[PDB]
Amino acid sequence: MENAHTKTVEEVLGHFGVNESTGLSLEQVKKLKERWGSNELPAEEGKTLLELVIEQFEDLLVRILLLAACISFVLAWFEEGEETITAFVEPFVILLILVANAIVGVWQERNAENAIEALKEYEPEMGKVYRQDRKSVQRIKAKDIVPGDIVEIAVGDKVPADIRLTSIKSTTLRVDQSILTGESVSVIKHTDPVPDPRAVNQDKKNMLFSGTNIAAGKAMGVVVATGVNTEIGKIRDEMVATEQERTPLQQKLDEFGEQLSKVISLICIAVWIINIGHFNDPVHGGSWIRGAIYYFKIAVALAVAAIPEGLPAVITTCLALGTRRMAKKNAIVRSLPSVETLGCTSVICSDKTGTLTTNQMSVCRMFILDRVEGDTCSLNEFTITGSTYAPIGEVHKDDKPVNCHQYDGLVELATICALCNDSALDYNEAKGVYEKVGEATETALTCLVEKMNVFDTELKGLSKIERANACNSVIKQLMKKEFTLEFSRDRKSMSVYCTPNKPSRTSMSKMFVKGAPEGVIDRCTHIRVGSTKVPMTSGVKQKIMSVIREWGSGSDTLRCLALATHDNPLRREEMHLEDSANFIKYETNLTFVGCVGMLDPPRIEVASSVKLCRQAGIRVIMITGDNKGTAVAICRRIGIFGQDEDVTSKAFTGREFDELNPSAQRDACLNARCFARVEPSHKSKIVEFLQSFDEITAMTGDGVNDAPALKKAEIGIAMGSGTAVAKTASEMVLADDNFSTIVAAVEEGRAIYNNMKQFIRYLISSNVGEVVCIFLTAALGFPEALIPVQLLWVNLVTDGLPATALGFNPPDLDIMNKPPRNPKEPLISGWLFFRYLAIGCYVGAATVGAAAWWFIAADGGPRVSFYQLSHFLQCKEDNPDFEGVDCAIFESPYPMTMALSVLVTIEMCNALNSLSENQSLLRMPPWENIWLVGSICLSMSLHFLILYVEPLPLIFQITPLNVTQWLMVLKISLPVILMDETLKFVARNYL
Ligand SMILES: Nc1ncnc2c1ncn2[C@@H]1O[C@H](COP(=O)(O)OP(=O)(O)OP(=O)(O)O)[C@@H](O)[C@H]1O
Ligand SMILES: [K+]
Repeated sequence: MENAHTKTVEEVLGHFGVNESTGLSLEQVKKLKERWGSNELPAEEGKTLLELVIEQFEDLLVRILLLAACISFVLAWFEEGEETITAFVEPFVILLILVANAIVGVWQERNAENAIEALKEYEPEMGKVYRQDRKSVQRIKAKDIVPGDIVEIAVGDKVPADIRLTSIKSTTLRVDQSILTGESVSVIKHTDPVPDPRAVNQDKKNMLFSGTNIAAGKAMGVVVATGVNTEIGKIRDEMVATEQERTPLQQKLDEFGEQLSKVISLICIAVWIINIGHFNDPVHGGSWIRGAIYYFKIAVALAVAAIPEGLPAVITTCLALGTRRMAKKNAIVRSLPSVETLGCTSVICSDKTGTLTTNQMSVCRMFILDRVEGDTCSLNEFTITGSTYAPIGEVHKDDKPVNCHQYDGLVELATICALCNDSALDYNEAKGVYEKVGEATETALTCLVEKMNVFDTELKGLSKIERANACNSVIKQLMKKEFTLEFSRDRKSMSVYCTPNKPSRTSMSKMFVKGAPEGVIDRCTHIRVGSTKVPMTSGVKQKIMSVIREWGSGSDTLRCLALATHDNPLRREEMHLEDSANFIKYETNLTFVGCVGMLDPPRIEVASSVKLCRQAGIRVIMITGDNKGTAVAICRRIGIFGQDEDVTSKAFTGREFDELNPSAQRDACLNARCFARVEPSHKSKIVEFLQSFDEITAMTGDGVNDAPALKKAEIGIAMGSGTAVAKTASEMVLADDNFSTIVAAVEEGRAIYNNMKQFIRYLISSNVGEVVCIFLTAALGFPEALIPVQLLWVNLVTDGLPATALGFNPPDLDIMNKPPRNPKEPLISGWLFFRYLAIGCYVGAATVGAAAWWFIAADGGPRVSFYQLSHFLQCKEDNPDFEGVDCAIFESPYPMTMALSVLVTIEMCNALNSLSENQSLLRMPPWENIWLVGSICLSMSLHFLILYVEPLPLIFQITPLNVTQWLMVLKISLPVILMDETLKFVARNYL
């Protein structure tokens, strides 16, 4: 469509031929599925191989390998000599690094682009559509939405597509369009046409723009634009290009890469310097003037020896596969940096309802007025059985069954519960259970109405489906809900305006109210006794609150609601419904009717999870909107407070906290474990205090008003069943809403980072050894032990596999017995630095000695001397000192094979060392991580197949050595296990 905002609801519906009540059909969606494509934005993969090679700016070093060979081909034509077979073999070494560097960039990075998407794949963008599959609403993927679909939306929902509104269910619908327009205030919507065709998005008030979200209200509409056709889509410019802050770990790694890259010069400076064009030198020396390649090949070998080329691939694979493991544990990670932060968590601020509790609610208690004896009063108290959402149970008074219809107060009680309610029961025929639609708290009220049956409706002979709403339906037939004043967290109550269907001759409209007992009862000027109405006296008000306090603070820890009605409400025309802040003014002069209290038991594993946090040095703070008596009692039942613990300074209502002096407010955020009857402003305020203590805080939230605190906290954690707005503002989502999942995610974050410390200290260690190996060769003068072609293959394959498997090491048994990790924790400590040198110098010497062992001493090697080797460059037929000796053997695949096979076996040994940080292998056998053992074999087999498959050993300049020569490799390799084990023992039983 063109002008959808200008067209009428009937006109836009017509343009797609769709019914508002049944939506599109099965084939009609198929028809539009081919025309419009999905609702997805075509992020360009580009599959750009040709231009990825053009980008590839990562390795500066090996790019400098490109420059000396490329322009120098001027020499290839003018080359002085007849050499043919030995001519073009060497240039393959220089060029192959270039071709392979394309693979280093491409294969590793595209897998990272897939990682970011893999996080979204576990919880796909949803949207509520109406189609001919079901008469009720249907929840499908947002991408499966096509223009013409009927979409339903409510507070917290992300608008899945550009939508022309059709009907608004609440009194008002407000949308936060801040992502699309610059408007920071929610905009009010309607269903009328906007006749101006050139109107701006700010003025197209009958439209819902994709990417925006609903601040308040509920409504329906028809989709107009999807994909690129979306108002936001066409633009796709306001975006930055993946603008993110380096993690404290990647920074340390980037920093360690930038400091040492300058240290490359320290060794490189020492080499080039030499020429030092001799300012007093003879005229004729037989100088070898073609020597402008010696310092060049070494600098390239240094770079390949100093850079952990395999590190980013191992990191990306570790996080991604770790995240999936977390997602399996119902912790869905939206941001990869959060996994590092997660391990540092020092405070968890957890919501109570549904997170610490099970959110399976049932009303087991209720009361109404009985008699008013002057200033005192008696109550009719009742119990109610059945704890599920099944509409089956009995109502008792003094354990005797009762007819609820007899009590006029119970008839009103049930009426308020039926009417001031947005929820329903639904019988799941497949699972054979009753399920809730909407809030648990409200559905409990729904389920209560069925059990009360206050009009004595015949229920025998109704299906399971009919029994779900039957008594609720009866009350709705008598009393019509015209509009509702929605629940708000500031007044903590809700009201609905209702009128009888039968013309009454008298006003007879009412407002039925339910809410937190403290506030609602404060706004009651009268009490209902049966059908009579008498003024509320403080003696009566004290009685009501005492019982309510007793229900909430008992062992059942009842979530309580007070119920009341306004007998003389204002007319709809006299109320301003655009703002919830006005609603408390309209809910006053109320008549108190009764209270209910409902089970919401603690989760079973939460107590242990709270103990685990204590062991791990993680403070736990309960945060709730519920009553302080209820909150504290749960805190005792799950162990946040002791059974007998004095909580007078450890627990606060939002108001109490607000009334504290700043000094006392600071103490509260230091010592308090329970904040009750809070408003969304308190979470942010709490986070601000926690940050001033340098705490790293995990905060939970589900609602639109939780977004600021979720963003402000170091780890925002959104409920899986909560709003989309909250999820977008958070670093993690609890798929099951469970507090325990927070703790399990923290444990995983602690474990994943520990494994990363290993394969970082492991891959860097191999580089540290490779550097002193090249240094040993330059300083001791010896021939080339290892070539950059071997280092690259080792750092990508030989070291590549065990590093990844290192990411899968089992966590320490005490991993949750240690305090939170400081985010400023050094990646390598003083003693750990000694571990670098002790290992680095080992494999450095172990590879040079191995290459010089086959040379100087062996049965089957030529047996030169030290001076013959140190000066190998002087091996010429004219040098008096090189006399009766051959120069051909100085370049041989055998000594390099000894050095490489030693380097390989060393790393396979060092990998097993890296199974744990300080734990000896005797108690941490290599099979503790099976993937690690299988990693050694797959790489070693990759090292055998690099010899006995003819094309491989030729380009690698290696030859398979003898069985006798292979044993010498083990003689110098295995002892690295002994040295490292000694270095483990020393810290353990000494440091
Ligand atoms: N649908 C509702 N209608 C009326 N009153 C409600 C409704 N839902 C909750 N309330 C009440 O007012 C209080 C405010 O609820 P709020 O959402 O802020 O916290 P909570 O519902 O107790 O959950 P949490 O433990 O996550 O804070 C509740 O404790 C309850 O007494
Ligand atoms: K945050």
